Amino acid sequence: TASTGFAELLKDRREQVKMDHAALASLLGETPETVAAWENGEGGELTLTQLGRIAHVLGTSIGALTPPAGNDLDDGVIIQMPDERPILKGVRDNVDYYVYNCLVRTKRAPSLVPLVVDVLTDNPDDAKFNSGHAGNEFLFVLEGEIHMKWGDKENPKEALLPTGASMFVEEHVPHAFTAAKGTGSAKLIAVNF
Amino acid sequence: TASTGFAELLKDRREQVKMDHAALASLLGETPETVAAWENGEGGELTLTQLGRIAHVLGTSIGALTPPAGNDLDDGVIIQMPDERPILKGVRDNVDYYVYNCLVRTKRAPSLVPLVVDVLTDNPDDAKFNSGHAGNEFLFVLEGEIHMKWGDKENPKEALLPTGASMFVEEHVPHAFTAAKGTGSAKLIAVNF
Amino acid sequence: TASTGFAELLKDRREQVKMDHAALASLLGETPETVAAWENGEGGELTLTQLGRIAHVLGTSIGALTPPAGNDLDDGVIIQMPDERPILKGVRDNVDYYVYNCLVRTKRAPSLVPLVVDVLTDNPDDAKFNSGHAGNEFLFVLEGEIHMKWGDKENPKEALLPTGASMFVEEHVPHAFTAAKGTGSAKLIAVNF
Amino acid sequence: TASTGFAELLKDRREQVKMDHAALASLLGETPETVAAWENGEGGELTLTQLGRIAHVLGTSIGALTPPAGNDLDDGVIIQMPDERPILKGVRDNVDYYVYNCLVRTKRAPSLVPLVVDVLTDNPDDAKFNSGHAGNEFLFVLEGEIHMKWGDKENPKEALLPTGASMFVEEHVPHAFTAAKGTGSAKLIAVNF
Ligand SMILES: C[C@@H](O)CP(=O)(O)O
Ligand SMILES: C[C@@H](O)CP(=O)(O)O
Ligand SMILES: C[C@@H](O)CP(=O)(O)O
Ligand SMILES: C[C@@H](O)CP(=O)(O)O
Repeated sequence: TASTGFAELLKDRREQVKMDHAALASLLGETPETVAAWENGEGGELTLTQLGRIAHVLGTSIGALTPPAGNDLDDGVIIQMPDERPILKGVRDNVDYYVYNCLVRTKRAPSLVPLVVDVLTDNPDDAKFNSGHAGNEFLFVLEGEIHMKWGDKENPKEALLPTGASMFVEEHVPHAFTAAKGTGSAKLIAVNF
Repeated sequence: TASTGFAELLKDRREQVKMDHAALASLLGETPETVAAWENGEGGELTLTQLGRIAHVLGTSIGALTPPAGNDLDDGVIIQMPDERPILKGVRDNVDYYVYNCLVRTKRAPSLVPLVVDVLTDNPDDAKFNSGHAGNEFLFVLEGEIHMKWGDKENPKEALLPTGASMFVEEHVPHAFTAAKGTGSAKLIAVNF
Repeated sequence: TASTGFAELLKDRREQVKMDHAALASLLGETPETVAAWENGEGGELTLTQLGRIAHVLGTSIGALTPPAGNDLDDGVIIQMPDERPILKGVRDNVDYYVYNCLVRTKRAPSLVPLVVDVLTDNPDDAKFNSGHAGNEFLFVLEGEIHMKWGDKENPKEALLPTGASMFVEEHVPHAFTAAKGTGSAKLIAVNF
Repeated sequence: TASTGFAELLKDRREQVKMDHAALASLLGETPETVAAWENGEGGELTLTQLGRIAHVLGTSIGALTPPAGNDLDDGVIIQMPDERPILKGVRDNVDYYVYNCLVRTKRAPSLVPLVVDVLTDNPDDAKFNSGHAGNEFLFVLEGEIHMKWGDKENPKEALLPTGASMFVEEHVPHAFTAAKGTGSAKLIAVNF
C-alpha cells in the first residue's frame, strides 16, 4: 500500500501534465512498459534517488507522488496507557537535563507530539537553551515549580511557574526549563503541534 | 487598527481585481470619495451587512478584507497562572457534568483551546455524549480513573483510563466521559487544536 | 447572509472557548440578551470595530467569525461573454500603459483574476515596473511581440517573447511589459491565481 | 538532492518524536549506525517501501520526509517558446478529440498546468465527457466557437461560447468541448491551477 498509493498518484500526475507511458519513459530513459509497471503496483523497489528523478521529470515532488501516512485510529480514537510510554533520556553537555515520556501520537496528526517531561536540574544558572523548534508548543506545569527561560540565551526573559501554570511558546522561539532554584525537580506536560 | 487593516486590505483587493474608486463606488452605490475614505481609515463604522456587500462586489469574503487576529505574545510566549483561569460550569440535562478550567490561549493559535476539565459524574450509564466537534483533541488523565465513550451514542465504544492515560479524539467524533463507576470523580487535561 | 453566517460562527466560537452568553457579554460590556440576539441573526448592524473587538475577545479574527464569500457558480461553472467584460485604463507617470479586460471571476476562487491586457507602449527604455504582487501569475502572449522585464527595476533581466510564448512569474517579483520596440502594441492574457 | 533533503528531514523528525538513533533503528530492524548513515545523506538507495515503513514508524508520511520539488525559476521567472511546447494527442473511443499543447510549468507551482487545446471534433451529440478532475480550471476560447458541456453526462448543461469567452470550472466537475456544430474545429486555452 506504500507501493499502491504511488501506483495511482503516479498515474494521476502523468495524466495531469498530459503525458503517456511512452512520453514519460522517454524523459526518464525507461521502457514504456517499465512505467506501466509502476502504475500497476510494481513501483515498490524504486530507490529514493530514482523517485527524486521521477518527481523531477513530472515537475512535482516525491511527496506529491506518495500516499499520506495511513490512518491508525479505532473509530476516531487512540489510547495509550501509562506503562507503554516511550522513554528518552535527554542529556545536554553530559548533563541529565530532561527525560521524555512520550505520550500518544497519531498518523492523522503527524505534528501532534504530546510529552510528559521530567525536568531534572534545579539550577537556573545552568539552564540549557535549544535553538527553538518548528511548531507551537503548549506547556502545563504538572508538578513542582518550573523556572522557564526564553528568547536570547545571553540575555533571556524569565518566569517562575507554579504547579498548574500554562504556557504557549511560538514556534522557533528558544527556551529552557529547570526546577525552581534548589527545589530539586519539576514535571511538565509539553504538547507540540 | 481593526479599521486600518481594512483600509489596506480593501485597497489591495480593489486594485487586485483592477478597479478604481469610481468603478467600485458604482457597484456599491456610493460616491467615489466615500470609498477613498474607507481606504484611508474611516471604514470603522461600516456595518456587518455593509461589509457583506463590499466583500460581495469585490467577489471575495469579509474575512479576506479584514486583518488577522493581532499578536498577543511577549517575545513568543504567554503565561497564565492557576488562579486566573476562566471557569465555566457545564450542565447537561440539568446535571453538573463537567467544569471547564480554561487554560492559556493565544490569538497566534486561535484553534488552541487548552482545558482542565473536572469530570463530576461517576455513573457511566448516564454519560452524555456531545455531537462531536471540529478540531482534533488530545486528552490526558490528570487524576482519578476516567470512563470514556466515543462513536454512536446508542452502541458506543468504551475505555477505562487510569491516571496518566493519554488519548486522541479525531474531529467530529462524538464522545463522553465520567469518573470510573462509583469512584466519585476524575480530572482531565483536554487540548483542542 | 453575513448576519446569519456570523450568527452561526459566533455561537460556535463562544462554545469553543467555553464561554456562555454571560461570560462573553461581560468582556464586551454588553448584556447576555444582546449576545444571544447576535447569535440569533440580529448582528447585522454591528460596526467593523465592534466586530474587531468581539473577535479579539474571542481570541480570534473577524474572518473566522464571518461566512465564506459564497457560491456564484452554475452547477460548477461560471461563464462570461467578450462584450460583458470590465475595463480599466492603467496609467503610470501620466501615460496609458495598459488596458485591463477583466475575464471571468468567482467567489469560489477569489484569488483567481484572469485578464486580457493590452500592452499600449512600445518603448522598452520607458518600461514601468510594478512592485511585484501577491500570488503567482501565468501569462500568454496573445498578439504582437512582447518585451518583458522582471526583477530589479534598476537592473532587470529581459526577454523578447513571440506570440504564443508562455511565462510564469512567482509572487512579489516585480515585472513590466511593452510591445517589442517600435512594434506599436502587443497583447497578453494574464492569470493571477 | 533527494538523499540530502531526506537526510535533513529524517533527522528533524526523529528528534521531533524524541527518538535517538538506537530507538528508531530498533523499530526498523536496523542498526543505529545505519540510521546515522541515512541522516548523513547515505539513504539514496532506500526503496519506496522501506521509506514507507520508516515514515510509518515515525508516525508520518513519506512526503514529510522528502524535499520540495525544487526551484527551476530564473530570478522568479520561467519562459517557454511556442516551438518548444510538448504535445499529446487525446483520443476517446478511438477518435482524436483534443491535441494538448503544453505551456510553461514549474516546480514552484506543480498544480499549475496551462495548455492550448485544439478541439478537434465539431459534433456536440458525440461529445466525450471527462470525469471531472482535481483542481479548478480557467478557460479562454482562443479561436472558433466552442460548444461546452458540463455536469451530468447523461443530462449536461450547455453553452455556445464565442471567441473571447472565459469560463471557470470548479474541481471534480465533469465537462466536454467540441467546436460549434459543423464549424469543424475550435481552440481553447485551459489553465489548471
Ligand atoms: C519542554 C520542552 O519543550 C523543552 P525542549 O524539548 O523543546 O528543549
Ligand atoms: C473532555 C471534553 O472534550 C469533553 P466535551 O467538551 O468535548 O464534550
Ligand atoms: C501583465 C500584468 O501582470 C502587469 P501588472 O498588472 O502586474 O503590473
Ligand atoms: C479543456 C480540457 O480541460 C478538457 P479535459 O482535459 O479536462 O478533459
